[PDB]
Amino acid sequence: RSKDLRHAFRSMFPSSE
Repeated sequence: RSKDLRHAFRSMFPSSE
């Protein structure tokens, strides 16, 4: 899904921290 693409940004949250 294309909505899952937005979930990829969530993986950057813990990586951005």
